[PDB]
Amino acid sequence: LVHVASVEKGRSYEDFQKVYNAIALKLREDDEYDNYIGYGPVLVRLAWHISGTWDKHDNTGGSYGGTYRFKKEFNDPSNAGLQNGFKFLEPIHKEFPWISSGDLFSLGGVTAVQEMQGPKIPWRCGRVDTPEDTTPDNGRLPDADKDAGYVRTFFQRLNMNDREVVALMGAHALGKTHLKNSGYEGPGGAANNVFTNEFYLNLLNEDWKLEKNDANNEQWDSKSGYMMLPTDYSLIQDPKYLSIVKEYANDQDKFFKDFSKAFEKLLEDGITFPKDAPSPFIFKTLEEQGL
Ligand code: HEM
Repeated sequence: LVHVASVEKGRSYEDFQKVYNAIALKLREDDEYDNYIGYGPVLVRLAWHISGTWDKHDNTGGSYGGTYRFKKEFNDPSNAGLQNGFKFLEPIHKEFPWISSGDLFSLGGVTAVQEMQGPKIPWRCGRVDTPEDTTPDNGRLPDADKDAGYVRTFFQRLNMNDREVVALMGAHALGKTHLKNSGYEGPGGAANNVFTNEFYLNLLNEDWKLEKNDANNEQWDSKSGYMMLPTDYSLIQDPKYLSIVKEYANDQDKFFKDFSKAFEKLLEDGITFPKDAPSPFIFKTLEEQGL
């Protein structure tokens, strides 16, 4: 496969900035979801799960085809709970029927991070919806019950190296795990709907205790009321990953700069951009626009 980026016919920066402004205004408004966490966390988890099916060996999966819209990917056990992020974005797709599904699912993630006080993420338009038979089979998304060796081997299929993997995993400060979705339960820190380096600081400063939860799965619990997954806890058990965790814990700006670069790379894997294509757009936040 080659997947060439094609701009939605006739659309420019200001059209996309209107879809972003509409996702951000609805984030402001539906602030009660999941005990007042808001939809920001499930929207960046939707943007990474539609991108994480990519396989570098044959160019299949990835964000291009917007295939989550199909039953097979939608009903994938690893995608339980993302139906909430889909339902949120659906009125917005009726308001802007011209934007592709992959472009909308991925911009939902960019909007959520920037509106949660994260770094600016450059975003590129051009994904094209593809047929139901291009939909990737289930089982390409990662297990939580595993170690640092599995994590490194997994992220190599998306050719993400160590620093990219540690920066990307910093998004687990956001939101929480839910027992009925994944068999895990609990938050990862205090500020779980503001984007900060808190995941790293909690992983270095809490007194973590291994326990089984109500689903019979193990997780790392702390006195404070926080939890970490086995794969999260892996980042301080591996010596290469641990020097990077310490770097981000001492420097949130370096974390922002590296998360920005890696999240964009994750959203654009498997897509060729012609050089006639527009440069990546930097969207303004509501606040920047006075809205
Ligand atoms: C080895 C990698 C990863 C594994 C095994 C993993 C696993 C999980 C699991 C089990 C949950 C809880 C789901 C639930 O019960 O609702 C979760 C939540 C979440 N994940 Fe990951 N994750 C990984 C990588 C990432 C990456 C790379 C991102 C983002 C760049 C990400 C973002 C999120 C977000 C934001 C949540 C919170 C969702 C919410 O509050 O509803 N994860 N993850």
